[PDB]
Amino acid sequence: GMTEYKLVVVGADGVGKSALTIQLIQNHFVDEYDPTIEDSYRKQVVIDGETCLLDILDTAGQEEYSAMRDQYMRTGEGFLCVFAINNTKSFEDIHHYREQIKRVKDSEDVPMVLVGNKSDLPSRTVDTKQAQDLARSYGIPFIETSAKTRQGVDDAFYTLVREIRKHKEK
Ligand SMILES: C[C@H](Oc1ccnc(-c2noc([C@@]3(C)CCCc4sc(N)c(C#N)c43)n2)n1)[C@@H]1CCC[N@H+]1C
Ligand SMILES: Nc1nc2c(ncn2[C@@H]2O[C@H](COP(=O)(O)OP(=O)(O)O)[C@@H](O)[C@H]2O)c(=O)[nH]1
Ligand SMILES: [Mg+2]
Repeated sequence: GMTEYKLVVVGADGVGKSALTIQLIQNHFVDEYDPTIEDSYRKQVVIDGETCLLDILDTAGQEEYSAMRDQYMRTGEGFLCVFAINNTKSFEDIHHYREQIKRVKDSEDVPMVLVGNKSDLPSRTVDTKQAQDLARSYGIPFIETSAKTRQGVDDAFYTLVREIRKHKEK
């Protein structure tokens, strides 16, 4: 049967979670998508020759640590932790998102990719080296993306699928 991969996109308001998700789903840059909409979206894709079904949860809205929200996030098999390369605060938030993922998955080994979005913009404030080194501290991949130009979009989601596969095979 066709394997389905449940991917969750997390990170600060405004980093481009929805834009990245919609590039994957629609193959179009959407520069405006209601920042409060949290929803999931499926797409069939071929990854290393295997046709699979991606189910992407684009997170949004208020921070809340209820049993219900934990349960919803726990359905994710892998997580994209997204910051914007022109927003230092969004990068400094990453460790909090990673810590909450570890907690809800009750695992130190959750499939995860660090994503530096908005790579098309010249106003960089987070060095690539610092981001690469954070990914190295966590032992996870780092992908540079632009939802505007589609740079890195497949790389981010497909790498996360590969990380889920690796984890399932252990
Ligand atoms: C960086 C923070 O800000 C925000 C703002 C919005 N969201 C968060 C946030 N952290 O983790 C999560 C997710 C969605 C991630 C996946 C796993 C779980 S499990 C659960 N219950 C979740 C929730 N709500 C989450 N989201 N953090 C700073 C610093 C602390 C206070 N704050 C001002
Ligand atoms: N230049 C540029 N703008 C982006 C990119 N991704 C998102 N944006 C803009 O960043 C803002 C927030 O994007 P959005 O997808 O709503 O982020 P979310 O809150 O993380 O879902 C909007 O003004 C988008 O047009 C990108 O890669 N490049
Ligand atoms: Mg959004």
